[PDB]
Amino acid sequence: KLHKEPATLIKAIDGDTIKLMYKGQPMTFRLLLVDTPETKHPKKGVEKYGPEASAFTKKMVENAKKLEVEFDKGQRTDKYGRGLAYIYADGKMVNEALVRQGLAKVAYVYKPNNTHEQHLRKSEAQAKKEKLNIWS
Repeated sequence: KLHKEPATLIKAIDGDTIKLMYKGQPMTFRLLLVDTPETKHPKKGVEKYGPEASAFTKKMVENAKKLEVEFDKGQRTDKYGRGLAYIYADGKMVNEALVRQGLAKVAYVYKPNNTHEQHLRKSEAQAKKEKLNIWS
């Protein structure tokens, strides 16, 4: 069973990356199971819907009363030292919110970190059907 722990925002970096204070330390978190268009791409730098995905994540986390992080059942850090988590703003999953608005695709999934994969894919299927943003 997954559980939520509190965290405090330090800074939103991108649509899918955030700096948070977690168990008293600054740490970078990457949102599990989602890919957002980048504003900080090695190669291309700024891609389409990049600034929109980024502003949507930032507003959601900046205006929340409570942020929580939920680790999955697999590895909790990627090879860059970023935490791999589902982030919740006032009880609403930010990973899902993005996918539901057509501002993120469901990523390539690495078992065992795939607990919310079906739920995310259902939201993605709805944003495609509605032709939102990325899907327009």
